[PDB]
Amino acid sequence: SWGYREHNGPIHWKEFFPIADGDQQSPIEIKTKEVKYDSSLRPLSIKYDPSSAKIISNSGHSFNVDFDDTENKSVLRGGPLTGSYRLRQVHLHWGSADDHGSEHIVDGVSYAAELHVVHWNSDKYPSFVEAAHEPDGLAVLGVFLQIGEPNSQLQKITDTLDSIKEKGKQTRFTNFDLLSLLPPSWDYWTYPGSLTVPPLLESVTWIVLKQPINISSQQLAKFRSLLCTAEGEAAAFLVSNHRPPQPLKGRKVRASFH
Ligand SMILES: NS(=O)(=O)c1c(F)c(F)c(S(=O)(=O)CCc2ccccc2)c(NCc2ccccc2)c1F
Ligand SMILES: [Zn+2]
Repeated sequence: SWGYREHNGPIHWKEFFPIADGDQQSPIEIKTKEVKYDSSLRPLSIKYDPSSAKIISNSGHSFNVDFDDTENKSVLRGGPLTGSYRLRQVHLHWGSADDHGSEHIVDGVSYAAELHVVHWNSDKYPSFVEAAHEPDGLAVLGVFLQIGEPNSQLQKITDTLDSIKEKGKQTRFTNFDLLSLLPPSWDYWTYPGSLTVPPLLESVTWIVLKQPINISSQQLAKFRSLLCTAEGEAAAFLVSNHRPPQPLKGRKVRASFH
């Protein structure tokens, strides 16, 4: 029963998930003056098939778009990764107001929201759930969202939100154009970290894109009408679902670009 309310939110997660105070926790603050370009990163390769998307659901902590994950039709390769990481899921973090809501923060700048694209190493591991317990098991792309003119590529998502208002609701979601949610430039920072939700496993290679995409205020507010509660339960709203940055504790952040 972890969440982002007073009693169950990020400050208390260490109570049930001791790795919360680990050495490779996410998200982080990126201090660009201390980041080093790395010419050894390969081009990032994103191959995504809209037909791989299957369902969207309200997990109680965000919406999750889940992808068919026994095929290599949608994979992330290149960059800092060895081998092929299979697309598993997309979800979004925001705050209760537009001025902050991202998980990563760049030279003290906090965007309105942050989209995460979760992939796992099917070249080494038998399932997403196994790969989540391995250091090179997961790769997550982060995209920032900044308040600006509305983004038409969010429509397929926002159109489904009334249907998944309560925790545990789901609805069919295919032919999703994920590629078009990414910004035009894919320059990124990368570092070793963790899931930003319980169980907070340290199995993620983060790839955080420098260029934000837009969202309007009116679009972002729709996400905050989702509930963190199930049907028949006193309603509570998911107005904020972002973890604060954790300390780098010795890790260094690399950049794809100079
Ligand atoms: N913030 S994040 O991008 O790190 C991330 C993930 F990488 C991730 F894989 C997930 S998850 O839905 O696949 C659940 C995490 C997990 C992984 C392996 C074993 C157990 C749990 C969520 N979170 C969305 C979510 C949270 C809770 C319940 C259902 C979905 C998630 F938020
Ligand atoms: Zn996330």
